[PDB]
Amino acid sequence: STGSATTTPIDSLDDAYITPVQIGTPAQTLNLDFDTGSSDLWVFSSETTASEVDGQTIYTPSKSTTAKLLSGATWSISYGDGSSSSGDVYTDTVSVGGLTVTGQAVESAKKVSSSFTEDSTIDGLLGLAFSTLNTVSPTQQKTFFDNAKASLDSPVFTADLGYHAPGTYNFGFIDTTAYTGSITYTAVSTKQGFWEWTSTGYAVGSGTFKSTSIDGIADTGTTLLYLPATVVSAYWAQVSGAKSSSSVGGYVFPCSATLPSFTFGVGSARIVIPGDYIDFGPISTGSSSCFGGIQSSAGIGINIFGDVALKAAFVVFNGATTPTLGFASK
Ligand SMILES: Cc1nc(N)sc1Cc1ccc(C#N)cc1
Repeated sequence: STGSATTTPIDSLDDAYITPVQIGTPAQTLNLDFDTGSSDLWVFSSETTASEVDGQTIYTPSKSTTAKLLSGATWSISYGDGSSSSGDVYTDTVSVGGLTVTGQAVESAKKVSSSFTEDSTIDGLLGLAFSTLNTVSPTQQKTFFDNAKASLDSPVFTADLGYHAPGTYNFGFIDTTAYTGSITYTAVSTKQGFWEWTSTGYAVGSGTFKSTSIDGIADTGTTLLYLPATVVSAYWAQVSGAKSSSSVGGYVFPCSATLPSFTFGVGSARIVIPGDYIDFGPISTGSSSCFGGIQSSAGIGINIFGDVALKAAFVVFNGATTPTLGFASK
């Protein structure tokens, strides 16, 4: 089997991407944030504290004839931005782009933190990291991909995120028309439960490539590109007037600047992030100071190839017995 679904930026900055997901019988379609950095499929629901729902579409398990409460199971997750959610667990039928899993754990939120409430465009998350990170207790549950994988034509999914544009998540096949050149595959460590890999280095604009190992994670659920302080300093030094602002929480730059590209290495291959992908717009409405899309990972303890990087590539998440990651230009 295969599935294919369009993924859409939630806003004009590409802060996150939503993909429609059918849950239950009859289907309840929710727009979920596919997150290769976590491993829980959780949704706003009829059980979510009413004051914490503000415009999201909710899953109502009592209206799904295939929903079954998973006895005694709860979940609770925290994300790197300080946000969180928690609740109970149903199993139900879940379909993405024509690919159907029965018995998928659907984590129904009883509580969500303010950032989720305040974002009406995201109805929940669909985790695509390794199932070892799933938070359901006392019996950990499998991700949608893990449940689907044996049925897929090939045990893979691909992320083709758009810059200010629609994109695609495919399951079970590689669309060879969706990229240029070849896909370069690189080794993955699952030791932290992530799609963790080692980039071979970077370049800033038209500058010389610096060969250096940068271990980080391919994370569709993180907006920005978080890299070591030395690398990030080298990037922003090429932007006149850019500064690291303690009050804002990272590098900012004059909105009138033209940003250089940023290149990262995948083996001998190179993925070029155009400068405008690094512009996250005014720090507050009407400001002429803009937020940068490349930020230091020093405070977070891991490098993160988030959407800024991934949307410059066609990315293969290869879930073969030994997982690998593939990157192609597009
Ligand atoms: C921080 C984080 N990192 C992940 N890999 S998920 C996640 C939680 C999250 C989900 C949606 C949005 C938006 N808009 C922002 C943060």
